Amino acid sequence: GEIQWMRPSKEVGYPIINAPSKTKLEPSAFHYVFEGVKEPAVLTKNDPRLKTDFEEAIFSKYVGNKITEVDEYMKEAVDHYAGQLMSLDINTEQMCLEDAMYGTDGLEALDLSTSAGYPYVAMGKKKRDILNKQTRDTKEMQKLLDTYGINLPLVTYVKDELRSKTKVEQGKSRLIEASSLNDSVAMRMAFGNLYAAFHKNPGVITGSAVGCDPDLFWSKIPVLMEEKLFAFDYTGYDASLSPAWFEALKMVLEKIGFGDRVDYIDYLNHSHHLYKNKTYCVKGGMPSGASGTSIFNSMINNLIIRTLLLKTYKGIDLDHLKMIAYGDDVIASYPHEVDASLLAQSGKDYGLTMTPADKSATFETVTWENVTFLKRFFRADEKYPFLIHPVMPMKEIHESIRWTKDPRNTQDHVRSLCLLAWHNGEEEYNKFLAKIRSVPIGRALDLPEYSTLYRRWLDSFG
RNA sequence: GGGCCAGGUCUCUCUCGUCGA
RNA sequence: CGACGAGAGAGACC
Repeated sequence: GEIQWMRPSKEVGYPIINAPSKTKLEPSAFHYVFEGVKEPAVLTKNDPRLKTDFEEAIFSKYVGNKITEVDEYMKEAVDHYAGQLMSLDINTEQMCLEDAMYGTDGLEALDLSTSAGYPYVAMGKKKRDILNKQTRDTKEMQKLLDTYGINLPLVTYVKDELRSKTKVEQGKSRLIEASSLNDSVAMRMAFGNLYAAFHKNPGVITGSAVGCDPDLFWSKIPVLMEEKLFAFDYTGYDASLSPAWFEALKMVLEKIGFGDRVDYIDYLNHSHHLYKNKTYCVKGGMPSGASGTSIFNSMINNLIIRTLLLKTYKGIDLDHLKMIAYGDDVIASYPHEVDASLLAQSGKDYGLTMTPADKSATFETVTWENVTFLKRFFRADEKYPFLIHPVMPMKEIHESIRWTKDPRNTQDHVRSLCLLAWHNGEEEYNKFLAKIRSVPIGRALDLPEYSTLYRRWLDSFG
């Protein structure tokens, strides 16, 4: 991905966007009870914790493109992957407008608590003003399609989130591209039946995790995996993706029957952006919050691993590759050990910057003891070894609890962390309930015991 | 609430129900 | 006990 040009949105006639200036995150009643080192991400240039120039930093993720042409490995990569997907018999029909707005089986209705994007943002208009779940009226939206059409600009916002010290100082905040209400709808009409099929079939056919519930699914994953595992992290995955990869994705969509819509993918590759007082074009790089970003990032992720294995390990039977991706995250198996250090080198020639898994120092062998997925570990239950605990380390749970976006919700917030935390096992869990209760607000909460959660978990296989 | 923020998945909580044994 | 509808509110993850 590469910024093609930038300039004052007034030079062009685009309005300014009101970006918020201060975080919703504040220290919580538990801020001093636990240990943490994360703070709210930098949101603006004036932020005193900056150790460099903000806009320089936030936009630095676009490293540039590596390749414009789809290689022969990619082409095969495509063929194989499209092959898998064909086995799902995926409905290729356009989705009806009423469903793309208000939802249907396998696809959730649009969120009316979020923005409608450009141009509606600027008129001060809102999603609730065009959609009505009660009537499920489509007539008004249709006119807005007729009016403003599609391929509208993405409105770019800073992600408001807990981030590590250096990343705070270094100003490396994450970005969010706000899809036009018009484009989400066109996308859903074009690909809704695609999205729903993925939502319905998380696993090793789709190669996607979207739609899994880690509490139940963790126990199914080892069963689907081949004998040996490999894995790695990506650097700035989204903003590295070279336009070649989009062309590959388009090929997959033709090959599985979505040939006419492969144009929509073009708007994701060559996008135009509003950001406060500025405006810019980007070539390459998946836009953070466009319709289908989870699905397409996973699909391209499926093509990358197939490609890299080919231009590295000749005579690899991609039929015995078993992977699951959530966007850039991935867990992958094969019958013989494979060398992430080796695939990492290949990746370089594709604009992909691939580091060792679990932020490790040097490349290492992945086992069921040290593999992570969606930030969880795998630990077999001590009494039912075919049941696998998704294990969120306490460390990340400690970080979360030390802040809040509204103390009014302190009970829900903490209750929700227990559901993650108890998989560390009774000892650490009761020590966690102890620390919560070591302050008065702690003791005002209704919290569940290990015995209760362990019971409910065991019962959900049933 | 603190001063106008995307696309999603899963989970939990409150209120109202449809079909269902 | 079993899907799912809407109205809310939140948490984690990508």
